[PDB]
Amino acid sequence: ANPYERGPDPTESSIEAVRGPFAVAQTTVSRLQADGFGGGTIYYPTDTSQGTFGAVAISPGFTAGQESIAWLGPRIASQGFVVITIDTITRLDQPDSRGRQLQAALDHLRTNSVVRNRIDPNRMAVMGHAMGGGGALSAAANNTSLEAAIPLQGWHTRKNWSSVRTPTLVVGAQLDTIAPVSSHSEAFYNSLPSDLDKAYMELRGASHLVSNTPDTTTAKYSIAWLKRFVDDDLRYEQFLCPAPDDFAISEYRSTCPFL
Ligand SMILES: [Mg+2]
Repeated sequence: ANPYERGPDPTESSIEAVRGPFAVAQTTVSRLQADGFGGGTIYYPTDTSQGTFGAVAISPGFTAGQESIAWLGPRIASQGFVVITIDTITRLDQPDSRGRQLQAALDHLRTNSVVRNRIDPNRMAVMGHAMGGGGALSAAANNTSLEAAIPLQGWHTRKNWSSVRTPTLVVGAQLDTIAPVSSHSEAFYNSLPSDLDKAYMELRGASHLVSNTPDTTTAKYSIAWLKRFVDDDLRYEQFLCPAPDDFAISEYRSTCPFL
């Protein structure tokens, strides 16, 4: 019996839902209260009766604020996660810095009075959009204990991610002209270790800014990935292996079976 399983058995509809089975509450971390990042919003399940939850930190991209990623916070948290959407120290911070700030945001959750008793501090993940996705890769590349990483239209000057030991879902936008997949997302997938649990999901017809408003394909497979690897929840492998056949996906490849 997997002690980290939360919520009822999933369906495609349940992972597409704008809100999952867990009611969510939120608390704000001010910039003055945030050591090593720019503040943020923490979304968490109020129901404690099934146990503690894994934690996820999400970074926006260059010049962007929390607003651009906020919709991910409650949508993911309501599936059974404590999720912090961050602001960065400055709007101009580059990817390695954003990765360090993602780690700082996770470290913050460990002692946050509102959520300390709701998180399993051993089970943590990182996500981000654009330079924030490069940040998520960098955070994993500097911390092999992270359980999942999800760069969304990630941008980074570093193309070699052989240091990453964290299961990673690389989400590309087919028509991205800012972080084009051929030189960013797909290059990242290809240099992640060949034996890592990993996947590349390309969003058909999508531009760079697909992640800045609700996108059901992004949410449903981000949720499945976090469930599968932050919770070791084998009930979600069905959505990842074999490749999704959604029309909204133009390309997909993975190191399935994860088991
Ligand atoms: Mg289908």
